[PDB]
Amino acid sequence: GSHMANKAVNDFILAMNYDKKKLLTHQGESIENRFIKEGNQLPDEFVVIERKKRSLSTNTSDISVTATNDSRLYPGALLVVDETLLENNPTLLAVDRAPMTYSIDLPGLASSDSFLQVEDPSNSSVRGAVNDLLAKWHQDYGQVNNVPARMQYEKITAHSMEQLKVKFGSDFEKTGNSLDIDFNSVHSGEKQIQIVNFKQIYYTVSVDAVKNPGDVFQDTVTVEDLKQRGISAERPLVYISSVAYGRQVYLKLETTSKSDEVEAAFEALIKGVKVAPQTEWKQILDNTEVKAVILGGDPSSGARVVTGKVDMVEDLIQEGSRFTADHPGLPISYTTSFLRDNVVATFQNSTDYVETKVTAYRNGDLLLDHSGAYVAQYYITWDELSYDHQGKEVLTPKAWDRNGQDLTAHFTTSIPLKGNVRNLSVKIRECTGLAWEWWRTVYEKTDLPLVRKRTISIWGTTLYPQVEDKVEND
Repeated sequence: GSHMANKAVNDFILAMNYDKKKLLTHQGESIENRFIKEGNQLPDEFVVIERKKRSLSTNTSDISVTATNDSRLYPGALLVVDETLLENNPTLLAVDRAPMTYSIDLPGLASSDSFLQVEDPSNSSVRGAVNDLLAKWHQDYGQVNNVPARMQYEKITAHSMEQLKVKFGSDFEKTGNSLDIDFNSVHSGEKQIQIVNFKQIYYTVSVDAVKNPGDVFQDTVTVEDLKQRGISAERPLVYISSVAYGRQVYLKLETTSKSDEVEAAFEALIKGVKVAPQTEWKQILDNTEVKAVILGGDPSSGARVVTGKVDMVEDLIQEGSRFTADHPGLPISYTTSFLRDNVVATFQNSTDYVETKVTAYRNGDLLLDHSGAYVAQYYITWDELSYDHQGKEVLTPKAWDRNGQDLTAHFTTSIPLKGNVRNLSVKIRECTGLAWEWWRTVYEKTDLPLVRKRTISIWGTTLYPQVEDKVEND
């Protein structure tokens, strides 16, 4: 080989000066500052909506991969540092490449056989070498022993698609396509959506550090071949220094409860909490549907998109949990170091998103039973809560349109009361039929708690009226 060509290439790369942080900075969406407080009425409940500005920013050397069959993502590959790397759509610098040895971490292997030497690094060559050793490890230790996988849990509330790609990588968009996340329904304040990512790592494959940038090419590669491909200081080289292989699950939790503890119940499901027969957690969990994308779940190297109830969550967690080398698994994350100095490439990703949090107030009924031997009058008032879009509480006075009207037994009515009713007050008086005290208050309460039904029953006589206030808050 022509030593002088490999000498020039090597100096060409060591001479590259560039700002690492600017090349790896990815900014998503800028949005004008926001704040809304919107009450919305629904058939059985009144919902208070909040919408604010937040931003998610992550410094990440770990690149997650959705891609089932990408040939560019093998350990030791050379990727170009440009805008397509930021989107996990890397330009592959495919030239004549020097041999490389990898180190693989699997249980109960001699560390000499933890090394795999490849003549010509390519996705075809490394998987071919890794599979050769997985087959031997499987018979001596895989089928023979019980090896757990390394599990990892990341969760986040779904608010925007750009916000999800900051959390889960720019490639998340494809996986998001399948999960049929609908943010319109989240912004409408009606639904709450969590996204869960599950990794089960079977093994990692890594390369030693590179002592000279020229060490990765054969002597045939020339500086002009690199310049021919647009390689320069503005557009420099990086190499994949480790790849995690295994199985992973992207999972959507979609529900219509607006409860405080939707997050707590969702957390409880992920932790494996044996949730209790009539919590509110179980009420919302039995109104939650689950969509899941599964990568590398079975001997078939492919992607499964499934729909089901939350009972499906325990079973998806568990099938990949144990690693025999029956299945090689697929690349689930990888790391890149600069060729020039082996510094790890760390991406600074950020975006603005509209955060929508939500409150619910259930609607109530007020039942009135008048079976008394007297004319009775009801005085029922309340306030209905609304928000000026500045954002403060506004109370508007309301009254029952039958207030002050003489009522006789047997009277029965039901007054529906929306979830925005505040300060319910109720006064019942009855005619005694004699001067000096003609009306006699039978019942008077202020600021009654908004409750699902309330039954106020009056009976008895003009001189001896009785009252019953019955409540059943569920």
